[PDB]
Amino acid sequence: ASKRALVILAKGAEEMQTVIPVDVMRRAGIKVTVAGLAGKDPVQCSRDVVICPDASLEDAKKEGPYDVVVLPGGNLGAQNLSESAAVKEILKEQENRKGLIAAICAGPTALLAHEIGFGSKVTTHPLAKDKMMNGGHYTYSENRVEKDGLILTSRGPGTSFEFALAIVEALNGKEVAAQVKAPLVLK
Amino acid sequence: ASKRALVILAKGAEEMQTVIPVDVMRRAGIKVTVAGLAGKDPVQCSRDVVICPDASLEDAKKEGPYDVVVLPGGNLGAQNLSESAAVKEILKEQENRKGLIAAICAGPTALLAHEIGFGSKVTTHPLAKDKMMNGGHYTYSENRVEKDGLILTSRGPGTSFEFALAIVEALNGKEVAAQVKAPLVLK
Repeated sequence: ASKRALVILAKGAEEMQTVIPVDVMRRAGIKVTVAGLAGKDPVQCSRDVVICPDASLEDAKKEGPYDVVVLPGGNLGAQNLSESAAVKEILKEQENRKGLIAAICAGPTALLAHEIGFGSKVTTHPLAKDKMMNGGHYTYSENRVEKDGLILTSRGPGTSFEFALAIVEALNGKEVAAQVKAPLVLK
Repeated sequence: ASKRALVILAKGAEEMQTVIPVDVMRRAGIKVTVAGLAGKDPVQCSRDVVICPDASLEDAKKEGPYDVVVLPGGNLGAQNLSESAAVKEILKEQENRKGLIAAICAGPTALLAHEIGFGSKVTTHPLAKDKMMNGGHYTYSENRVEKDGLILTSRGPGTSFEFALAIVEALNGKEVAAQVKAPLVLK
């Protein structure tokens, strides 16, 4: 049995924070679905890379549940995630079933918007801290990857490999994470 | 005047090595064209991320020359680059005009195939060393990024940020590279 990941891809997502986790998770033998928030259509990311999702979010949800739901960053992508009732329902359901949620950079601010994981330690991009911390519902961390049980967060493009490998470790264990890491040529 | 980059995107390319350089170069204010080897159509990368190119290679070439030509890795992507007469012509012309060529992971093996940059120090992914070194036409390096004048090479997914920032430094200078680097949250 392989583990399954849902990566929710919205217009304005940080493309590095979409592709690095998708690719590293696939290297780990996780079955990853790249789901488009807005539909099946191609998604224009924050730096204009255009990615074709595997499925619409509507369709991907019918094929769940997933062992992890992953929220990339990029401020505009994160805002689109935050404004989506469909994302609210997916995240609520994932929390309710005690499944992992992982978010990077501005992505964790969608957790705030949807009232997910309050009382957790979290990190974000430094520039997203004040937004995430509005109301004091989370405790902030400067660790490059933070994991407080089922809420896994990270900071930026440059922490994306660490973020992805932390997801791999959570789902498939330390040994698999180490095996996937070596061929990447990380320092 | 802004600097211009051509990123040549073939089926089986390493998607992290496509997106990280495109995104970081765009952050640096470089005008980047993602050109599809095979045409305008979407490209299925090595770990099944599907990227829509900006233009066909045929069309992108008419809009050159470029300050850098970038070759992502992924073994199958690199082989498709290596087998393309169009890539041969672009790389020959770039070399002839004394323009920068940058290649990562298995990407430098396309330089071998097209007889580009012989006599240079180069690096590759460790697993691509023997292929690159067939005939002893280059001198090998284990540096994470190697730059021998106009031939800039790098090793793997985990060296892609360093690779991209080395391209930025070469085109736009150290100050711009440092400014682009800080918001990435690199260690």
